[PDB]
Amino acid sequence: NTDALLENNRLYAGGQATHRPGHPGMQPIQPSRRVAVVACMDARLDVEDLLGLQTGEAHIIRNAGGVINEDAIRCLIISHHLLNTHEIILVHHTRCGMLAFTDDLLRAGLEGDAAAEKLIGQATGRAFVSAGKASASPAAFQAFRGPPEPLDAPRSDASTERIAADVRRGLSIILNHPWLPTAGPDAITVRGFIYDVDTGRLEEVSYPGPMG
Amino acid sequence: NTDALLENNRLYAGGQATHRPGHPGMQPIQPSRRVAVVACMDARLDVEDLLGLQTGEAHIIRNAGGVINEDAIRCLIISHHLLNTHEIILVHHTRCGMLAFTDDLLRAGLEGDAAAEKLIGQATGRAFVSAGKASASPAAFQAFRGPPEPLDAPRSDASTERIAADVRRGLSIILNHPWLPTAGPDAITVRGFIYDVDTGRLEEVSYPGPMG
Amino acid sequence: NTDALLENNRLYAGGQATHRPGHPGMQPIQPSRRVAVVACMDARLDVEDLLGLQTGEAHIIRNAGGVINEDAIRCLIISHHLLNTHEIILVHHTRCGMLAFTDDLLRAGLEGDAAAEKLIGQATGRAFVSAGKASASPAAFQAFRGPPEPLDAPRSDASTERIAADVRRGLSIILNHPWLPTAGPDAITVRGFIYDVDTGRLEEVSYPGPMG
Amino acid sequence: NTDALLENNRLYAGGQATHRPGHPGMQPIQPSRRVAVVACMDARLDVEDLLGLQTGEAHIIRNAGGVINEDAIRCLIISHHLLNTHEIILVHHTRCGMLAFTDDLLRAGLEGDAAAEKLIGQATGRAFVSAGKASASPAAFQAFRGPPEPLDAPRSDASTERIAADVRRGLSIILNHPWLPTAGPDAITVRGFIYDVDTGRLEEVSYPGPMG
Ligand code: NA
Ligand code: NA
Ligand SMILES: [Zn+2]
Ligand SMILES: [Zn+2]
Ligand SMILES: [Zn+2]
Ligand SMILES: [Zn+2]
Repeated sequence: NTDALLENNRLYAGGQATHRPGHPGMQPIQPSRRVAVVACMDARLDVEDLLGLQTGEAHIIRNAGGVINEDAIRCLIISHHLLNTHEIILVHHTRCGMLAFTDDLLRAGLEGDAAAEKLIGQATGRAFVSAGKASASPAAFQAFRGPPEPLDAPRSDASTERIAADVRRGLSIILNHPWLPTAGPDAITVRGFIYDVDTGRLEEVSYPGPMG
Repeated sequence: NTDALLENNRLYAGGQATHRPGHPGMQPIQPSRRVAVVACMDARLDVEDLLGLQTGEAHIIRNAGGVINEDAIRCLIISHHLLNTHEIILVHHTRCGMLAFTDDLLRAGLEGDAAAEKLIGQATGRAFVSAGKASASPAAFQAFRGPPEPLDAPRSDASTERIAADVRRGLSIILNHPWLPTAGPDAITVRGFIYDVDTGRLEEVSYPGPMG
Repeated sequence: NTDALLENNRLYAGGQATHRPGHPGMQPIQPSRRVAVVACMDARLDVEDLLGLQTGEAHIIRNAGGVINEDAIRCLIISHHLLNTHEIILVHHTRCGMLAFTDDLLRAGLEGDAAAEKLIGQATGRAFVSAGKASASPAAFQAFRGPPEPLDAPRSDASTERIAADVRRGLSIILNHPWLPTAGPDAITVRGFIYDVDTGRLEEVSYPGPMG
Repeated sequence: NTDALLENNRLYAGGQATHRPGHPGMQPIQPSRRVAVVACMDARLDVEDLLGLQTGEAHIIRNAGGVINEDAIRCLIISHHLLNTHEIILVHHTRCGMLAFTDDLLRAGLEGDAAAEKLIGQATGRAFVSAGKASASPAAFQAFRGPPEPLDAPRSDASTERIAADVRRGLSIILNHPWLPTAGPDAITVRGFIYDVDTGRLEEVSYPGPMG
């Protein structure tokens, strides 16, 4: 399925759309392409559009970063074991917000550290206001490994490898989770990509490789 | 923003699309409509299409059920505090898979209970195969409260209220989480809906109301 | 180490204590017996006392039920990989509160369902008062599989097997988690028990076996 | 209850024990002192001993660091709402392992980064061996804020304030969690302490104050 989606993405990058934006009528719950995609929530990604998926073809799982965390695994388990998908595509992307902050800064700002509160405003260009209380949850914001770059910075080699390392960790999480079959007759297959938000083109991430 | 999106959805339901499926070119990370949408991963939902959002306008957060769990809160915190959104829309939907199983059945099937394994096959119409091992994570599959109905069953009053109760719980989670400002000068506003996958039309969920 | 602790427990059950309750003076952080124990928080368990451990000998990890959940795994990973333990003992126990409620009842009572609120009072014999709001966390209360029995009910065959099944699931979680080595030259070994709070005696749980 | 426990701790520090280490016979599940204690799993802490609690008097919740995380909240909710406790004591302690590593180092070592693997061996003085795979869980190891000190280093002002800040964050988590009543007629009260493992004496942490 997926090389065909990469060709749809080549068209998309070149200025030709493939997704049909109208309502498809009544459909069954099982994704017809037997695919699940995990992508960032970033507004610049329309996952169906950039892959040329049609409505009804794939599960679309999206969170901050497109990270493979506990919820992503919950989703993938349901997708495969209950709803019959057997392929997974990861779509991280360039200029991702998860490159631009650290867990501890945001935590401290929310808790009420005045320095962290000020620093987050400086990093974001908005008037961040502390909650002034601590929380146990969420336990982790899952910012990408590495020191932060400016928010929405243009691409670079260094940031591409930081994004790619996060993709590789997600591939390893899926390929070693006890409740996802990625070998034998019920197996799932998985590939990971980085979407360039400015060009519209996907590039594939190597696996195995370094993971953060 | 949102009543305009409901009008786009009225068009969508009636057979007229509003989302433009081509690449929009270079854009900034901040969602231009300052909106975050949390929806189910169900393949029959194209969130941008059914709301008439354009690429670049909204964060799109999607998981099994569109539930407000720890990851959804992680996403919303980033969306608002770092990326300046201030409105949230919840889109649960009809014929959702989260109406059709229970946490304990799926857990036991994955663990290797032969009865549960067989029962999940009967419920799903696929050859479910146990992992044969236990896992601590995910801690909860977050199936909707109430006894399970058949997978992909047509709408009913009872199931509409089960979906609506889950939407109300998600609204309450957001409106009482320590790290989401939903009052005062940094506040976020939130509304919840059920998307009818067969008609293409949204219906709004009342709040406050019963929560499961 | 552990058969010696079982002999200390035989003494304890018979009315002879082995733990020394005074301060042992300065000690190193590494547990001297290279053991970690995971037990219920139940007030009737003094883990050091019932095993005849001395202060400084073992990590003592305790939560509601003694369940192997994400935090228990966090603890065990630190215990072994950083602090050199290589044996794990699970101590579930009789008359455990985790036999007496269900996740959904407590959730609904906390959310504000008036029926659930009343029912929890009836089950607990205390004036339970709803919080009147929903929360994403904790995602699961981890009550033992099976229908609830009365709070603090005396032992039975049925409840012993419900406790034992939870112990077996915890053993399977540990023995299949990606980040706990339970084979090869860095391996950890693990055994599981039920502590009888009334007699003071441990009984060992079979493994492999049914897991809930 | 708690000032009496502090006097028992003064005796303990001075070389006089108060906890009785034998089996107390049959007891009810409700902690008789209506207290829950959250402490580190560190082997040098025997919580009942250092507070002079008797078996049956208090819930004893223990994890790496004594941190207030999602599981600690799960435990406290059960403790109060089902089992009638209404006081909480936090016991962090000196020379805690959570002062000596960072989440990202341990994650990377477990994932298989050879540099991180080597560095963890150097920090711990043991032969740390990578798992060679990624995991989504545990999402956070919850090392204390601040740069790492040597494992099991002697006390200092700087490390005392790092421990105290973690205690204050835990107090704030409890005092702002939606499902713990810490005001009104069902309220819980809470105090936080640092246990000196070398002297045996507790010292109380100020609240409100800085939180990491
Ligand atoms: Na779309
Ligand atoms: Na003890
Ligand atoms: Zn992103
Ligand atoms: Zn759904
Ligand atoms: Zn128990
Ligand atoms: Zn410690």
